[PDB]
Amino acid sequence: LVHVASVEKGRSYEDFQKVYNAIALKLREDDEYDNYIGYGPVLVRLAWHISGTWDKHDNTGGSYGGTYRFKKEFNDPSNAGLQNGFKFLEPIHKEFPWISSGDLFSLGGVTAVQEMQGPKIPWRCGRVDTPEDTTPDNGRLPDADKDAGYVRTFFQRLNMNDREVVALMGAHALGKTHLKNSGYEGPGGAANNVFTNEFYLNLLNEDWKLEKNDANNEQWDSKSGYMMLPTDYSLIQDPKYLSIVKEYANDQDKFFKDFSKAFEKLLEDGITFPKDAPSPFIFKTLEEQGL
Ligand code: HEM
Repeated sequence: LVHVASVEKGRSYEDFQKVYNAIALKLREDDEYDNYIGYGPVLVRLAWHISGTWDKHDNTGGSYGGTYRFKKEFNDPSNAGLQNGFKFLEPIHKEFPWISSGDLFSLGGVTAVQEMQGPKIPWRCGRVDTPEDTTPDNGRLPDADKDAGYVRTFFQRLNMNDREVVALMGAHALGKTHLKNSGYEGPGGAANNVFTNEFYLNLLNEDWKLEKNDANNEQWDSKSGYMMLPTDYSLIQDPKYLSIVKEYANDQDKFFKDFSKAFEKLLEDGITFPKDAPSPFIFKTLEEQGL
């Protein structure tokens, strides 16, 4: 496969900035979801799960085809709970029927991070919806019950190296795990709907205790009321990953700069951009626009 980026016919920066402004205004408004966490966390988890099916060996999966819209990917056990992020974005797709599904699912993630006080993420338009038979089979998304060796081997299929993997995993400060979705339960820190380096600081400063939860799965619990997954806890058990965790814990700006670069790379894997294509757009936040 080659997947060439094609701009939605006739659309420019200001059209996309209107879809972003509409996702951000609805984030402001539906602030009660999941005990007042808001939809920001499930929207960046939707943007990474539609991108994480990519396989570098044959160019299949990835964000291009917007295939989550199909039953097979939608009903994938690893995608339980993302139906909430889909339902949120659906009125917005009726308001802007011209934007592709992959472009909308991925911009939902960019909007959520920037509106949660994260770094600016450059975003590129051009994904094209593809047929139901291009939909990737289930089982390409990662297990939580595993170690640092599995994590490194997994992220190599998306050719993400160590620093990219540690920066990307910093998004687990956001939101929480839910027992009925994944068999895990609990938050990862205090500020779980503001984007900060808190995941790293909690992983270095809490007194973590291994326990089984109500689903019979193990997780790392702390006195404070926080939890970490086995794969999260892996980042301080591996010596290469641990020097990077310490770097981000001492420097949130370096974390922002590296998360920005890696999240964009994750959203654009498997897509060729012609050089006639527009440069990546930097969207303004509501606040920047006075809205
Ligand atoms: C080895 C990698 C990863 C594994 C095994 C993993 C696993 C999980 C699991 C089990 C949950 C809880 C789901 C639930 O019960 O609702 C979760 C939540 C979440 N994940 Fe990951 N994750 C990984 C990588 C990432 C990456 C790379 C991102 C983002 C760049 C990400 C973002 C999120 C977000 C934001 C949540 C919170 C969702 C919410 O509050 O509803 N994860 N993850």
